[PDB]
Amino acid sequence: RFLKVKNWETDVVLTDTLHLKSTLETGCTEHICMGSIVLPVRTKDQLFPLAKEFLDQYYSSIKRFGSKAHMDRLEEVNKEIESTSTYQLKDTELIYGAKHAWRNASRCVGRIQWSKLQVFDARDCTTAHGMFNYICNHVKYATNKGNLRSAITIFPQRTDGKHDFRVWNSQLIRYAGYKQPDGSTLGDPANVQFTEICIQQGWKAPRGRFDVLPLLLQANGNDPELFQIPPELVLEVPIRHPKFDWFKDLGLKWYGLPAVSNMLLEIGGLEFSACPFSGWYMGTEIGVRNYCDNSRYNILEEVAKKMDLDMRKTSSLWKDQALVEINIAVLYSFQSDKVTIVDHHSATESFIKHMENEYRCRGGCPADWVWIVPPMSGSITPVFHQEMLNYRLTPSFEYQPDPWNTHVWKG
Amino acid sequence: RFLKVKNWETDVVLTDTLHLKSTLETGCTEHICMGSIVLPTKDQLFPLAKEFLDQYYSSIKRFGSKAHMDRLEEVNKEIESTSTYQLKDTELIYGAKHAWRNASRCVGRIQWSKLQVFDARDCTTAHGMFNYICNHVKYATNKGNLRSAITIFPQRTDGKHDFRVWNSQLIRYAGYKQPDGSTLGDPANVQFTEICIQQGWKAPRGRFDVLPLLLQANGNDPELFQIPPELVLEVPIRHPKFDWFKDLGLKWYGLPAVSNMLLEIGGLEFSACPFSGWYMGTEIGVRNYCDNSRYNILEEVAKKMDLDMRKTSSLWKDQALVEINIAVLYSFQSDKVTIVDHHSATESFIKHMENEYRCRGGCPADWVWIVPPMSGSITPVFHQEMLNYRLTPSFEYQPDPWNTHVW
Ligand code: HEM
Ligand code: HEM
Ligand SMILES: N=C(NCCC[C@H](N)C(=O)N[C@@H](CCN)C(N)=O)N[N+](=O)[O-]
Ligand SMILES: N=C(NCCC[C@H](N)C(=O)N[C@@H](CCN)C(N)=O)N[N+](=O)[O-]
Ligand SMILES: C[C@H](O)[C@H](O)[C@H]1CNc2nc(N)[nH]c(=O)c2N1
Ligand SMILES: C[C@H](O)[C@H](O)[C@H]1CNc2nc(N)[nH]c(=O)c2N1
Ligand SMILES: OC[C@@H](O)[C@@H](O)[C@H](O)[C@H](O)CO
Ligand SMILES: OC[C@@H](O)[C@@H](O)[C@H](O)[C@H](O)CO
Ligand SMILES: [Zn+2]
Repeated sequence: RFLKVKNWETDVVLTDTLHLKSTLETGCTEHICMGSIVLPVRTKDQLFPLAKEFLDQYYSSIKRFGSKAHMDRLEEVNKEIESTSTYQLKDTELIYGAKHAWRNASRCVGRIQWSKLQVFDARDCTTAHGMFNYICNHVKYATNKGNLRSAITIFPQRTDGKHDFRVWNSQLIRYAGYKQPDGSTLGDPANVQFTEICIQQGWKAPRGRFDVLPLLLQANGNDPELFQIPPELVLEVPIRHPKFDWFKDLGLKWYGLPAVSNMLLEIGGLEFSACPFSGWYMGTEIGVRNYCDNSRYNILEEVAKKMDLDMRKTSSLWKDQALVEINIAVLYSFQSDKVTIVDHHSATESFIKHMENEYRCRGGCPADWVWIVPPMSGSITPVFHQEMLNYRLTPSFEYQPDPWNTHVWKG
Repeated sequence: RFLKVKNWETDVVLTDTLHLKSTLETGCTEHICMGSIVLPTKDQLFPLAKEFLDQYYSSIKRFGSKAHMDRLEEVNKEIESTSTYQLKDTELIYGAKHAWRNASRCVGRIQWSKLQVFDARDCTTAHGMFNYICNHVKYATNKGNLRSAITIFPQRTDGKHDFRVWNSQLIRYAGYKQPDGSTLGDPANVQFTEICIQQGWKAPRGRFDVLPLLLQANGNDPELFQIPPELVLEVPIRHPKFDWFKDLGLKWYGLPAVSNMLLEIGGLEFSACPFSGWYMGTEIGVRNYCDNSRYNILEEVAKKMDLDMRKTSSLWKDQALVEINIAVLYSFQSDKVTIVDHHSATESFIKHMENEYRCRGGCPADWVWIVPPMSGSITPVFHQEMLNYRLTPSFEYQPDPWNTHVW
């Protein structure tokens, strides 16, 4: 089959054939679309075909499909599965697998960078202290004093499901959130529950508005352990505005390294439950969502007051005006401190070029419009005008339940 | 079976059962989502009519009544005999209001029950169509205090006698390709404009020429008519702080009136059913004025504001965008012409959604279209999960007539 997508601004039409390789379900049906829904131990039986599909993809990528090396590897893996019920990936396969999970992430607008991922193999890790050391090294490497480099650290794969490795933090670096008895929230509201867990586990909370959370690490299914990331490895940027000198006095700042640490990486049927990865920020993530969501730092009112905007009626678009200035401040601050960041115009323009290239060399590029289009100025970015097809390819990054809802405590 | 939608800002979860009544397809499958794609017999008729009538009689608390059963048999007899049937005025009004109620891409549905329905099923000629349209425009415009309305022309018979309004909206500006290779006017209307000239219209070749109506009756060739100039309310655009804005010489019409969709009620198809409400600010300021394929005025405005257009990161496009939109809202409000900003419109849709889940068990909604084209996440709909599905009565897309008409 062939499916076409059209760009309504340029009339350019692209043809997709890659969707035929899609196996996983989307959540939609011929009668209902769930395109805006955020969240719509295997057996030997189901494992070898997953392994085979992957190795076939890998060997084709290196132009050795059907070779003796390819056939020997399939045989080697088949024998390993029947013998041990699982199998180990070669270093080359792990790297190829991690890169493709990113290439296949339909919600990621930064995929033009997919082939440049630095992969850290942490499959020899056995304890939480070992995980801490690997993570510190990841943060230092990725941060690179402001010249950010994309990277992923991969811990041991799932075995029987009772020995999982997990990073309990949602991101390696985040700010604590504290619920006050008067019902107000200090810090980042998004992390109140995790913050409470850390405190219960023994963390001594400084109780400020921007406290870097400690790492809570679980190795081999054991109870998680607390570790503080060396302060000198956590790069932060004070936010100020190029024309408004009062902006700095809002006391805002943000960390430079965005590092998702709670997703699961699937490669050839194998499940990597601890696979923290990082790239660099697109400005709106901080300026629009982290600072302006009503449920996050919610700074729109304070900023609009300072700009002395007419806040008597929404039709003056005071919220829209303040939003633009806040985002100008974020980009200006990061750039001033020489910390990598990309604005939404540059990022979306690059994604469109990446998408077109993928359709041509790969036959498609699964993309989730709802997530790709920036949270501000949507229609003045090219992606708003681009029809997209969303489907799931493996290797892939998947959501998994927070560990505190499933962990069997040992005491 | 029972689906749930969550609002990530408030945590409120709603349960949807209404989708179970969905009949038409979405274009998606379990393997691929096409959520961002813009355009994804007597034996057939009676089933559709029954489905509709059952919902109508249920709405009037007379389901399973004798009147319900009588009407059901009356229509059945009529279909078998005439291969079609005629809706009672009450059914037509209910159907039209529900087609709006079911429009998943419309953010202004909290207004659905207040639609004024003009029954033009007795219309027979193109001149008759012109008169009905002039009356709709005058009524809906109401000197600036707009009122929602729909005018319904004769239903499809055999497909060779279809009534059609060739225009995409009752009121739009012409588009002309110039020697410069550039485009004068609205680029979106270049093809239709040429069809009008090809038909006789004397184009004024200006930037904002109100197009004439091309009306088709009983399947005959379409005819041109000029909407009385005095019935077309326009608003000159100026900014409340930038005196130079008025120098851009921009203006827009006050009445948005989609005229090319097909209204389906109880299996019957009404190919000419122009309807109108009022504008959401972003429609004009973001899309019409800033789309690169439309008036594309961002650069001009940025220049007048003296913004640094060297680097995209200065967010000059974003700053100019907000100003253009502040000007549109200010101009309409200053002239007492109805208009709603995206914050107010989206807040009302969320309230409408809650009402609908509580009293109907759901509300089909297309997130891709409901979320405004600017400041997405500072509006509540961005944080609202939605389920998109098709219910009838409905408003459907249909091929432009010039690509199907046999002259
Ligand atoms: C190099 C710079 C990168 C940029 C500019 C970028 C940008 C983005 C942005 C803007 C989002 C949306 C975030 C949100 O709204 O929560 C995102 C999502 C995502 N990115 Fe990227 N990304 C980059 C690197 C990476 C890397 C290194 C990986 C993996 C190896 C990756 C995997 C993903 C995934 C899986 C999602 C969706 C997560 C979810 O569903 O919550 N990205 N990216
Ligand atoms: C009363 C005020 C109304 C408001 C504020 C409103 C607003 C909107 C907006 C902003 C859109 C998107 C337009 C676009 O991006 O092209 C829209 C779409 C739509 N509206 Fe409403 N609307 C109103 C009344 C109506 C009425 C009276 C009807 C029908 C009787 C209606 C039927 C629809 C339909 C079918 C669509 C989607 C059209 C498409 O798919 O292209 N609307 N509306
Ligand atoms: N730019 C990035 N942004 C990551 C954004 C993560 C986002 N702040 C977040 O909280 N994501 C949720 C997922 C929400 N669906 C999580 N990680 O638990 N990633 N990067 O590698 O460069
Ligand atoms: N506010 C309204 N806006 C509708 C605007 C229609 C839009 N400008 C338009 O051109 N739609 C195309 C379809 C868009 N894919 C058409 N009807 O030919 N509607 N109203 O009744 O109040
Ligand atoms: C309900 C809706 O799906 C939700 O708010 C989505 C919309 N688009 C998004 N897009 C990005 N990049 N990130 C998000 O968290 C979201 N949230
Ligand atoms: C390609 C994409 O579907 C297209 O640009 C859509 C997105 N959302 C939209 N939303 C509204 N209200 N109106 C539109 O014309 C569009 N265009
Ligand atoms: O406070 C805990 C939250 O950070 C956590 O529940 C996240 O919402 C979850 O990881 C999904 O992002
Ligand atoms: O110039 C003709 C166009 O306006 C017309 O073909 C529209 O694109 C069509 O009605 C869909 O909006
Ligand atoms: Zn879908």
